[PDB]
Amino acid sequence: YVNDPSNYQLLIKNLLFSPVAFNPEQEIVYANHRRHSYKTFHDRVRQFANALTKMGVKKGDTVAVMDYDSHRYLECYFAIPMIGAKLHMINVRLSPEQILYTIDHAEDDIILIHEEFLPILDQIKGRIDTVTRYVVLRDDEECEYERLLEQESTEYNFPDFDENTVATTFYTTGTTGFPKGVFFTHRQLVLHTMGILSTIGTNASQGRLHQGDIYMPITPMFHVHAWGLPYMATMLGVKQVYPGKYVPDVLLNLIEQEKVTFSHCVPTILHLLLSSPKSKAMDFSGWKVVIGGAALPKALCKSALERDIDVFAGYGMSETGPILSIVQLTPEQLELDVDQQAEYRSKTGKKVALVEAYIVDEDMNKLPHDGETAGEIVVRAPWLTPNYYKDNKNSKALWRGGYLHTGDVAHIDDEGFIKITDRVKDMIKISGEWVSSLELEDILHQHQSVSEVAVIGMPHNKWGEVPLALVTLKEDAQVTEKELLGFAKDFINKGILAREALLLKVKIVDEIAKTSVGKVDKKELRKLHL
Amino acid sequence: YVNDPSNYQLLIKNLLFSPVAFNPEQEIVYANHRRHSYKTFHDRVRQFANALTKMGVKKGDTVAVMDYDSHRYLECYFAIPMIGAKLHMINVRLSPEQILYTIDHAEDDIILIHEEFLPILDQIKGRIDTVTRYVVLRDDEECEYERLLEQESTEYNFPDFDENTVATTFYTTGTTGFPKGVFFTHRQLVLHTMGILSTIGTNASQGRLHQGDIYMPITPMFHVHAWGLPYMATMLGVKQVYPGKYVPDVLLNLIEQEKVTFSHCVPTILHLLLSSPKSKAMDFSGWKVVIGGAALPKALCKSALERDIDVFAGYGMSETGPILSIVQLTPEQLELDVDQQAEYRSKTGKKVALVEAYIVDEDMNKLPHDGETAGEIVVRAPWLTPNYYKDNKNSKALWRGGYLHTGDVAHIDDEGFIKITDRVKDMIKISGEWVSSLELEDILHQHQSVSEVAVIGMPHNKWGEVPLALVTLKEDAQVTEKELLGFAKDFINKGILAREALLLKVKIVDEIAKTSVGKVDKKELRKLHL
Amino acid sequence: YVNDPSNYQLLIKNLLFSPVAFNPEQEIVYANHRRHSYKTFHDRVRQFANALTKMGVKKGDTVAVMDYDSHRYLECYFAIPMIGAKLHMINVRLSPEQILYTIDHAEDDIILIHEEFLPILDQIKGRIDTVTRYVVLRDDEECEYERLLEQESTEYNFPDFDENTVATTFYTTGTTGFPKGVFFTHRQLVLHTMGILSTIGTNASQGRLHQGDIYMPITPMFHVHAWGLPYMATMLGVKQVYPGKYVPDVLLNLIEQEKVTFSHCVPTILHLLLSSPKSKAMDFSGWKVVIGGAALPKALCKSALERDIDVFAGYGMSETGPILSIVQLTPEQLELDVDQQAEYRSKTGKKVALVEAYIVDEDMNKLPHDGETAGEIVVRAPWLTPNYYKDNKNSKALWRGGYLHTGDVAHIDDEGFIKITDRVKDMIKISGEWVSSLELEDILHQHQSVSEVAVIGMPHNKWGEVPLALVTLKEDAQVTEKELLGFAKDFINKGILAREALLLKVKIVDEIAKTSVGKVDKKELRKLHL
Ligand SMILES: Nc1ncnc2c1ncn2[C@@H]1O[C@H](COP(=O)(O)OP(=O)(O)OP(=O)(O)O)[C@@H](O)[C@H]1O
Ligand SMILES: Nc1ncnc2c1ncn2[C@@H]1O[C@H](COP(=O)(O)OP(=O)(O)OP(=O)(O)O)[C@@H](O)[C@H]1O
Ligand SMILES: Nc1ncnc2c1ncn2[C@@H]1O[C@H](COP(=O)(O)OP(=O)(O)OP(=O)(O)O)[C@@H](O)[C@H]1O
Repeated sequence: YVNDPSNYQLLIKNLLFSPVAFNPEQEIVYANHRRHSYKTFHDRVRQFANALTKMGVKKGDTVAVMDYDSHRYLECYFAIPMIGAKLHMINVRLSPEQILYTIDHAEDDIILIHEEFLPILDQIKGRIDTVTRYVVLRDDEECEYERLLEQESTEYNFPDFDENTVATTFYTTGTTGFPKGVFFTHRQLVLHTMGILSTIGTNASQGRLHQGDIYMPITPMFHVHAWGLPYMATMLGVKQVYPGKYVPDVLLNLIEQEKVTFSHCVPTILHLLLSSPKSKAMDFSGWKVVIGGAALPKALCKSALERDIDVFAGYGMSETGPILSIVQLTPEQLELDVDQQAEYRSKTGKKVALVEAYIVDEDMNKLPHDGETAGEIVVRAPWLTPNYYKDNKNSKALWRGGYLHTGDVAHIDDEGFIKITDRVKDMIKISGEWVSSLELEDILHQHQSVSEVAVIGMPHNKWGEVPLALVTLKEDAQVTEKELLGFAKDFINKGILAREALLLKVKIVDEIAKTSVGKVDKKELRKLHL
Repeated sequence: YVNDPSNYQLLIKNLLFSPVAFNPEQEIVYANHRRHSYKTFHDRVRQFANALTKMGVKKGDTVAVMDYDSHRYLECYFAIPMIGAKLHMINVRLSPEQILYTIDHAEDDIILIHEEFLPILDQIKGRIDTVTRYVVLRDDEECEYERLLEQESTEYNFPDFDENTVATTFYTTGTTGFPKGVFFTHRQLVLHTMGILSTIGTNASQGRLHQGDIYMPITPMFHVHAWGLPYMATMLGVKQVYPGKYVPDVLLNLIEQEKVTFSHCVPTILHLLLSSPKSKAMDFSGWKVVIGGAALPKALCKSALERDIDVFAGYGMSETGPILSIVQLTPEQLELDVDQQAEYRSKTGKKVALVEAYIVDEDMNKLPHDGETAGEIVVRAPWLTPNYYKDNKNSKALWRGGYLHTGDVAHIDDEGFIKITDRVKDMIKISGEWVSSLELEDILHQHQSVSEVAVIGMPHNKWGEVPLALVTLKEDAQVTEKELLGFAKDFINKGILAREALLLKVKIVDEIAKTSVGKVDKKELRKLHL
Repeated sequence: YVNDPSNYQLLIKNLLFSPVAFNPEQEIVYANHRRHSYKTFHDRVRQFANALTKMGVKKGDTVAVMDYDSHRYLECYFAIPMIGAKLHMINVRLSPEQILYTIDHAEDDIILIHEEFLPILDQIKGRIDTVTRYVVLRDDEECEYERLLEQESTEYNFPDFDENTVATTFYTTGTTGFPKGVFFTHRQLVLHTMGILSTIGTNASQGRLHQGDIYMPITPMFHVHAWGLPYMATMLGVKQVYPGKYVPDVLLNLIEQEKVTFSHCVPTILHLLLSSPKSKAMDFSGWKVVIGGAALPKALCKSALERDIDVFAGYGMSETGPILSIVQLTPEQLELDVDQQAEYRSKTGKKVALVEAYIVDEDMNKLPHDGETAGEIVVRAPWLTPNYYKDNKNSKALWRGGYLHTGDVAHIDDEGFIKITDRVKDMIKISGEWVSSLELEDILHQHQSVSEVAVIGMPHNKWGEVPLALVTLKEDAQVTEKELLGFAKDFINKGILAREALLLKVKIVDEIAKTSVGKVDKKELRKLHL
């Protein structure tokens, strides 16, 4: 690659070595395990580049990582792409067969794997063909990664290549029959970092990430680049605490002891942290979790705002950066009380710098932002995957009409607030309308005798795709289908016929099929019952 | 231009229509003249695009602007580049012959000119060949720009082109025999905006620009893109106040009445504002001027910090964005008293996100950042001009060794603070060393009987390029050359022989040649005396 | 595609419409189901092209077929490639998960499927994404293919395209973790047809295919193009009988009634046909089966030659045409008695026209054709797959050293006879030598008390990869491991130490893991026991 120095390329090494701030005595902390400064972190990154080069890793190669959140994962975020290789982030919560599929599909050359994921490997290792080396990672001195790093020099000259070289890849299960692979370039990751820093860095006084913060992730580093936050923290040169495996007591201790002020997580882990007993005597009033990944419920938001936590939501997916929108509150909206707060903070948010985000219908017509007209969200941004790796027909559907299709159904306010209402697939196509299964499920779950409910589409010749319910009861709880029907038929203010209560078809089921991720399997649910 | 929607191009229209924040009721204020909201501003930008298209302006064309800071200049910053044309910003403080040269060199098609610069035009209009239309701008209803805009529609579909299309150009006098033309692309301006927003937006608590600020420029909009601040303010959607022609009373009233909180200026105007009588009864403790363009003196910095002004310096040039470095203070450095503050705040600063900035010697060897070793600053950044327009030999010297040569001589601290010490040309090459003329000039001007001094290089056969002084005395003030020599020879702690006092050669001169910009002409000074 | 008529392209349509012989009253017979002449067959091929075009099938598309051997499969062999589409032949003996994988990997647009394979589909249909139409095939009038064909015209102008356009694809399980996809072009299939017709057509008086023969396949049409024989039969214009689903009574009746004279099959089906009772009163002395796919055993060859059957073997794989070599006997070798005959006829054969076929060692050195030195067979021919579809690392290993690696271990005679001795993977790497597991297995199975044996590689620190046995006993049969050891240790004339009897390690096991194809799983066998 011959480059003229005038033609600036946006590479991840510029992110590491041309930061917003660099303090060589700031520290990276791994749990109660290890602790070292930013000068050691830079040295270790160069050593890791030396070690990878010694193993025969080249510019086009793929190195796969399977570990928890640690300093080693942070070093892989930089060293692998800076040598020109491609970081394949393995989703360890998939089943072994899916994991084997993604390793075969990506064609990894080396696998870095934690010792306590060696049992998943034991049952798929006979079928792996492309992998020449396995490096076992441990939390003590017996780590093979530490031994590899120790015998290398702290010197390395990182190459210059085109900014459009692929940097990372990971696989998303979604709604297809096999996992799909997304990928991003150096330019896209660099631009995601600066775009989000421009958006949440400039907020007047709520929900801002700045150079005085202390960062600790609580959302996996293999999911969406950990929302890109490990890159933005490094760019800001702030203290970074890595908890390892998520255990609520350990997490609460790390927050108290290392004085964490910025995190991301998902509603389940936040509920676990707040409902822990050890959390009752803890000061939380300097902490700023952003909750992405699932809809933040208003009840959880309210419970968190009474502990003085600056909780807010964000939106994104595997195909999109991940960040597309965040909730940011004006000085007047900060004057409201906890209920009007909890309403705003639970929204999907407003779109970030350099994002388009229209709501459209099935034929790609743009719907008004009136506050109630719903449609599918389609986006244009500087950091979207152009297609699925090694895939054509699914890629065409991803980018239909010149926009990226998120698969989520929402309405937008006239002031720009986005409220996701359901999924495109999950929408019931009764008669001629589209009711959301989410609101009906939420109504039914409000019952004092219900633990879970799913809503699916059964058919009808007269009203087409019509609603149906599965309900699961609690300890020694028995409420019939007809009673549930009446309870639902109570409510008012809905569409269709009357307010949609003649097709509820509620059924009580011991269990609802759930994936390995813990999300109810709507595909198998509609396979079994019909 | 055919683009696939996947391939995202970084254009200025995305800056206008994909902001960090958009409030359609936020306002743009022109002095006491006009006031309208952001919704009117977007409408006017589309109208201006319609009007330019009607005049035959095409993608490659050049529109030249000659006005003060106003809303019209802000509209030209967006409309001209968004149609694909090139905005040539005319430096109205140059002499008429230089202005004529730059108009001929750039080959402008249309000229927008304020009525009170029509006398400069009257004497160069006979020699302009390429210009087909002159639009006269006025501060009342008789403006030709307002009439052109009124008869257009508020609708316009802005094209998509390559991100490497040139957006702006302007000319810098510098050290050559004619002005040199620099140019920037859409990608470079967009990246300058996000890089600076990432740097100064994320500061913990001092010197930050955010979405709650009110912006008013006090540095010309034709100089360096006004430090890029008009783009960053628009991106943040904050209130923007344009003062027009700089008069200190009007400026102080605008600060008081519109509640301005962020500005940029140069030391002379700041001294005028602080030394005004009307400024004695004014609250200044929410104002954050950044002083670039010349070295901020410690005495001015101290006088400003006792009025509670958040004053800080920044560094950049016509060839470089303009921003390369800014002073940003840590929470501990904010605990210091006004003297240790005034020391830090007057430094050139630390480099911003995505900037390299080495100090080097004459043969391109990198000098240590020990705190006192000086050398020329050379930089790499995403927003540097690749060459001078229509120029080859000077362009080769600009990028010698694969780095951009700034022409400034500085040392860097081990913590990253840059202190500019002099110019490369102005360095005295006595014997084998390089003394700075700036420190000697500063010493000599400390005298209670001196109004100004210049230091230049006279020659010597024995000590080569040796120092020489020109001094100008005050009202009825007479101090001989020998007395000045003794006064200088007093001081201690310097290099060369003894502490360099045998070649001072001080001469008293009624005047020192000054350019139209007001900067002492070192070239003519060394032409006259030798 | 613009072609000059001078530049002749080798396309499959030339095979159909420029044959060696065309008799429009010759007939295609499907079992006891249907019967029509070659003029109807050409008309139906044009109708099928019309129907496929009406469904939106284009030049690059993929149509997948899942049926038994019938006239419809023969029509798919021509119509799909002649329109420029790609025929994906689905292996219905794979498990449903593998079938689903190959459908996803190939990205089929339409699926033609027989009604009695609809239960495999029912359990993978929820996970198929790319398929827009399913055409159900039946053996009566209710076939959807017949209905589609009836409403089309018998006219169609077939395009001219490049001869290097892909025509067919199918997937082979082999030794990797997922099935691999091979593909062939029009040129390759045409050249395979003429090369084999040149080889076996010109034989003096044994084992020749000519224009007076009657052809009936007994090896699946989805396996290797049915050894390319359906193309060669059509080219010769001979009568073609398709039996449908292989049932020995039906097959014997078809041979007797339609007077079949040329077939291909595998040893198991031939053993079933010869050992049937209905076969005892059948004249077989005009029939010429070629046995490929597995090694033809000498005992089966001898039993077939006493019924006066012209039995001979052939060699090929999914990656190679399939044909690479056939046994062809000289007039002197036809004078030998049934034992010396059965020896020659069971060999792998000699290579066919335009085939290279060297035996090599692990470092790609060419071994002598002395008659006993063994090595891996590597080939060059006009009809080999250049790589695996969507695959890089496995493709590199397929073509290592500039030759295609078959994975089989054989020695070659000085007269050119090839005798395959084992697989490359199955070779035991004891000490420094390579014994074949096949000869040891054959010895052990000779025991009067054994039903099956497998030999695998257990390890040893002293002799490296050393032999091990699994044995299964017959009805109420019990012979210990030590007795088996002694029985084996009897024999003489072998290598290593003594004659290799100290590491036999025989174990009696109720069952030996078998794949869905019925081939013993050596991979799982070495996974379980070690
Ligand atoms: N703030 C939010 N509110 C509501 N839904 C959200 C929010 N953030 C993310 N989501 C949902 O999670 C999706 C993120 O995409 P992702 O890559 O994680 O797919 P996925 O986790 O693999 O889905 P699945 O488990 O079904 O296979 C979004 O498309 C959206 O459906
Ligand atoms: N904070 C600062 N401290 C010291 N010098 C500075 C600072 N900022 C800018 N400068 C000086 O002003 C220069 C900016 O470049 P610029 O485009 O303005 O050239 P110029 O104004 O046309 O020079 P001239 O008047 O001599 O022709 C810098 O190279 C540097 O010399
Ligand atoms: N005449 C023959 N003698 C011995 N072995 C043969 C003969 N013909 C074919 N074979 C074997 O069958 C192989 C043909 O390749 P093929 O495409 O059928 O792989 P496969 O059937 O899918 O193997 P597997 O079941 O293990 O997955 C040859 O490589 C060879 O091992």
